[PDB]
Amino acid sequence: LVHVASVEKGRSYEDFQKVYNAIALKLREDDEYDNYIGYGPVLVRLAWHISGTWDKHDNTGGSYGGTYRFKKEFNDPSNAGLQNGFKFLEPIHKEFPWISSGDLFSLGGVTAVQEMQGPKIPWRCGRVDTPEDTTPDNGRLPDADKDAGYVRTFFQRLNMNDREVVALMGAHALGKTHLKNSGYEGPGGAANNVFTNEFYLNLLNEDWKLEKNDANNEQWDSKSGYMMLPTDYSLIQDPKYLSIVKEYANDQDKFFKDFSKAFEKLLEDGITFPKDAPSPFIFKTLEEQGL
Ligand code: HEM
Repeated sequence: LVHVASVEKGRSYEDFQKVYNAIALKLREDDEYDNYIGYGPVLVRLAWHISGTWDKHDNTGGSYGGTYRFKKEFNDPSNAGLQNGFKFLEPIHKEFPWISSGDLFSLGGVTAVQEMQGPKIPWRCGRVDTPEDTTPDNGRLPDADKDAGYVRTFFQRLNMNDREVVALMGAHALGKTHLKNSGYEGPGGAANNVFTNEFYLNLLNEDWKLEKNDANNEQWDSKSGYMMLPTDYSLIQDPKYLSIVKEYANDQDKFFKDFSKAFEKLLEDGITFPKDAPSPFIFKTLEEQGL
């Protein structure tokens, strides 16, 4: 496969900035979801799960085809709970029927991070919806019950190296795990709907205790009321990953700069951009626009 980026016919920066402004205004408004966490966390988890099916060996999966819209990917056990992020974005797709599904699912993630006080993420338009038979089979998304060796081997299929993997995993400060979705339960820190380096600081400063939860799965619990997954806890058990965790814990700006670069790379894997294509757009936040 080659997947060439094609701009939605006739659309420019200001059209996309209107879809972003509409996702951000609805984030402001539906602030009660999941005990007042808001939809920001499930929207960046939707943007990474539609991108994480990519396989570098044959160019299949990835964000291009917007295939989550199909039953097979939608009903994938690893995608339980993302139906909430889909339902949120659906009125917005009726308001802007011209934007592709992959472009909308991925911009939902960019909007959520920037509106949660994260770094600016450059975003590129051009994904094209593809047929139901291009939909990737289930089982390409990662297990939580595993170690640092599995994590490194997994992220190599998306050719993400160590620093990219540690920066990307910093998004687990956001939101929480839910027992009925994944068999895990609990938050990862205090500020779980503001984007900060808190995941790293909690992983270095809490007194973590291994326990089984109500689903019979193990997780790392702390006195404070926080939890970490086995794969999260892996980042301080591996010596290469641990020097990077310490770097981000001492420097949130370096974390922002590296998360920005890696999240964009994750959203654009498997897509060729012609050089006639527009440069990546930097969207303004509501606040920047006075809205
Ligand atoms: C080895 C990698 C990863 C594994 C095994 C993993 C696993 C999980 C699991 C089990 C949950 C809880 C789901 C639930 O019960 O609702 C979760 C939540 C979440 N994940 Fe990951 N994750 C990984 C990588 C990432 C990456 C790379 C991102 C983002 C760049 C990400 C973002 C999120 C977000 C934001 C949540 C919170 C969702 C919410 O509050 O509803 N994860 N993850």
